[PDB]
Amino acid sequence: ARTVVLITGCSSGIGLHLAVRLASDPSQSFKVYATLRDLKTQGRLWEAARALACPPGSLETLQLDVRDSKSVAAARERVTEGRVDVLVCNAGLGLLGPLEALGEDAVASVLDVNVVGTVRMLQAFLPDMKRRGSGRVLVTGSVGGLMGLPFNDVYCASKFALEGLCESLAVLLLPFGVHLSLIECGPVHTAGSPEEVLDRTDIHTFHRFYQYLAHSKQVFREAAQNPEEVAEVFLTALRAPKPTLRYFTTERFLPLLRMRLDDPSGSNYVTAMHREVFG
Amino acid sequence: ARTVVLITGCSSGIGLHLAVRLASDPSQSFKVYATLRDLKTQGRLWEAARALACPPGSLETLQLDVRDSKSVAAARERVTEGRVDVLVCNAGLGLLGPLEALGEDAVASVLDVNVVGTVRMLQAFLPDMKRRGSGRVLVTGSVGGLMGLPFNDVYCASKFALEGLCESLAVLLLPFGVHLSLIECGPVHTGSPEEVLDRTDIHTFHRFYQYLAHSKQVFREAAQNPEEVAEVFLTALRAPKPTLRYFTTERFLPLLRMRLDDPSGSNYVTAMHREVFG
Repeated sequence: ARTVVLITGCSSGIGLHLAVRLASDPSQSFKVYATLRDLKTQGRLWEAARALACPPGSLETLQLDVRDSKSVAAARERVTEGRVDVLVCNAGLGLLGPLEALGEDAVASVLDVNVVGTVRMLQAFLPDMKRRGSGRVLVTGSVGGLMGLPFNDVYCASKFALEGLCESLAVLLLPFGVHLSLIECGPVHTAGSPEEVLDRTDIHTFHRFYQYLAHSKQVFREAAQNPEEVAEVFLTALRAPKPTLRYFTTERFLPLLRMRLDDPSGSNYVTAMHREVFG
Repeated sequence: ARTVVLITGCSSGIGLHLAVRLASDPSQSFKVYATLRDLKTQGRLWEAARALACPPGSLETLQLDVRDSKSVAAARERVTEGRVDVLVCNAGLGLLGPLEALGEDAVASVLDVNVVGTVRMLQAFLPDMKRRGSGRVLVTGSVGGLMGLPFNDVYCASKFALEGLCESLAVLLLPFGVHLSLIECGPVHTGSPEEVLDRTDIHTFHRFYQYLAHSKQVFREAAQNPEEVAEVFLTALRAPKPTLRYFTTERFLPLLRMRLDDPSGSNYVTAMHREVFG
């Protein structure tokens, strides 16, 4: 029997490369259901699958809207095997800019996808795992879920939310034999405008926004990992006989994380992060 | 010139007691706009204010529903002084139960109130503070925003989210002269079995009973008076160099340390499972 894996958000980046990595593994032990919001974006996926010689029946695509629990329920029912051994919740959205420049619609959508979308997935798939006494849930995390990042207030909110969600569930799921883990990524190199931002906020906040964006570019140049490397961490977690709640894909944000975790008042972190970003 | 304070969720609990504490302060330095979702619930607030002899004009009430940016905007227009010196984001919702037993609208509602509610408030009042170069934001946090609690999966997600929102903002607001702090509270003193059993498995149902039993006992041991919590808001409010996080109690600090000492989460999960379920 193959290990049946369902992965959300497979049109690009981590989900794309994880799907083809598992499907093309020399062992032939994985059957991957790769989900996508829009079927028209599936070409990159199929090209990658072809180039990696994924064997027949190792990779299937499904349409999946994580905002719609009927779409989630229909994806569950397409799993012909009647189980999911590994669930990877990876579909997510970013939102970058001054808080007072963000549309309420955009805030609500980022929450609905990143947080409520993950809830919907766990609601649909955890019951069969709990009754079976087995199953693995892997959640794409971020360094932005571990520490606050300026101009990513709502993004960090959504990723911090997953930390809380997963940790709460993990406490309960321990004796069920169902294992949940976050994969904490730093910057990843994958494949609204500045004018509206400036129109919705003060000229000085915009300058702070520019400075943040310049620091972030430099962080990416020093530290960006690719999706192939991140995929290997998902593999490590899914193979571990006794997985931990968090895996770190990189060691590079650990000095900052220590500053945060060694001063619960948050004073050391806020000053240090302010210095890191704005000099 | 008085310190102008606007507080959300003042019909009871922390918001009520903080409003009356500031309004009745012997210094008389606070002008308090206490806001409530429905003004028809304002009785206990005003009865408390009268029992503490809050002077005329120390306290006003406004209707403010944090779920609606039109209501937030209209409340902002009522602040006659044309500034808020202290914004207290306090209105919040709980949600308790098996994840798979929770309705989608309840989940959406907790996030909308606890997270987007605070976003709405900050969007309305932060711009004037940033361009004045002064202002204090105080936000009601929870031990549930600092560590995951079983059967509070969505509640904890919403309080963790607040932590991330506020921390991100604090980093940016540092040079603008605007200071943001979270007030981390323990529990505060302020569906049928068959229906829950229908929506989950027998083993989860049993763990839920156990968590409810343990929680009853933590509450007797540890629940705080809202007066104490309000007093910690005032401590933070008057701090010369305010920090990001204040704790209202020492009780949960051992569990928190154990969480912070092991980033892998292995120590916390096992320890919290033992605390709750034996």
